[PDB]
Amino acid sequence: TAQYSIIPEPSRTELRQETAKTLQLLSDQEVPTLETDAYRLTVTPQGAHLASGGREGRIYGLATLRQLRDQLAGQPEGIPCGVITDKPRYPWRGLMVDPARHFIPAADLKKFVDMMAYYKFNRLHLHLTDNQGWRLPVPGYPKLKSVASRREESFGDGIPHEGMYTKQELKELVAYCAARGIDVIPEIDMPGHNQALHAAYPEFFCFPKPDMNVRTTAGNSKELVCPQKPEVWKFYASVFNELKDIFPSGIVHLGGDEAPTELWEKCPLCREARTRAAMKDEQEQMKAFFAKTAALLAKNGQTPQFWYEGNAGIYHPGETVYAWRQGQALQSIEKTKKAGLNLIMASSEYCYLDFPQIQGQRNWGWMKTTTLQKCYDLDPAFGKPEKEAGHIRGVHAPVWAERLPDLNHLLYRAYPRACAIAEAGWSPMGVRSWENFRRKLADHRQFILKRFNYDMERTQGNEPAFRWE
Ligand SMILES: CC(=O)N[C@@H]1[C@@H](O)[C@H](O)[C@@H](CO)O[C@H]1O
Ligand SMILES: [Zn+2]
Repeated sequence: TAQYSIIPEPSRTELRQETAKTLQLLSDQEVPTLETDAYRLTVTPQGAHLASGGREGRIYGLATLRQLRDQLAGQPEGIPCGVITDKPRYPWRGLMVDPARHFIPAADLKKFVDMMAYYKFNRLHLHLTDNQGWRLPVPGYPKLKSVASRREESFGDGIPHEGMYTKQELKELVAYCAARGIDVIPEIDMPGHNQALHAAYPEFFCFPKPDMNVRTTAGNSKELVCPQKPEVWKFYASVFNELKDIFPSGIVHLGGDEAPTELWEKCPLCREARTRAAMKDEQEQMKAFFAKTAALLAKNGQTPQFWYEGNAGIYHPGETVYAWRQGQALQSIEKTKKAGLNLIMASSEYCYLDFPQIQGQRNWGWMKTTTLQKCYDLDPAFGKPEKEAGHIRGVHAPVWAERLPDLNHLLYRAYPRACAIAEAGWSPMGVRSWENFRRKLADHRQFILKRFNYDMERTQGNEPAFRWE
């Protein structure tokens, strides 16, 4: 029967037995009887009444009101009256874009931000640096622009790809997201994922190779910055100061996935440094490296985030890690609870949106299929109650862009599974069901077509064409 098609599903909906043909905002109050992230929207035959506990809840309420107006535009007979009392299950609901692999122009970022805000996402994670490119401008290091932001091709396509954001563009993005209720989280991978950095500044590395080029294929790089060189730390101080000036969130994602340490083992500087500090192997050196980086961030008033590694030992209680490996989600939950860490659920089994969403679509020889229903199966706590898994801050979906060269491909792979991620991050389990979500997404096809002029229809053969083989 008559109901709302709001994604994510509100925490409480009470429908009433008459129809409203107008959603004109008649009242808009800030009330202390709601949490700062909660709202109450009342639909009456005369219009809508919005109450919110704060600016964040008001932004969420306006998103819900937009979805209601999009529904009303398609139902000339009107939508049901009622009362929506809403607040999120988790305070962290994030998407990650990967401009390092493929640069994303500022206007495409604005469109992406608008779409994710329509679904009450509040975290935007920028994977700014990797082997295939460096997108963060740092004063005093212009080769990052002239070398590390340009690559000759991508997987042998013979087409150069390049791009780097300006400080002004990044501050514009920050203000844009803030106006839409989204905090921006930069990621600067270290000490690895630095082939582009090595192409730009080989003297930062244990074995400088002047012929090093920015990587044009996937895979791992053995090139780690040398922790013994003072210019490395001067450079990272400069990077962190730029991040402090640009991104007010004060959160810096350092990557932190297990790096191959063969070159550290061979490095004469690092060899004598390990001997001098009585370090047994290169994992103690990695611990010392991350301790130094964390001290630097803390002196700047910044806080680190990591891709979780169970037996890394580089973490301090209170810090935040991401669960990402296939089938390690519950183990990561329990390990972080033991170690006093906070956890963000980004498990590749449910949250990696670079994987094909329909079986048979391009998998590039390794990607498994993550359907929309599979995605919606995601419970970030994995059956545990909030009183038992209170250290879980929320959900995070990465859209890795090795094979996503423009916004069209990016949005094709990101949606509509990002809607499922949003509902998993926002809606309590009591109001979640695959049937309701499927109905609502069927309506949201037209909602998105009307509001963003974007086509969310997904068939096996309607994915935009690629240039690779
Ligand atoms: C920390 C880490 O290893 N992240 C990788 C990322 O570099 C890669 O682009 C993606 C491909 O799906 O897989 C992730 O696991
Ligand atoms: Zn070294």
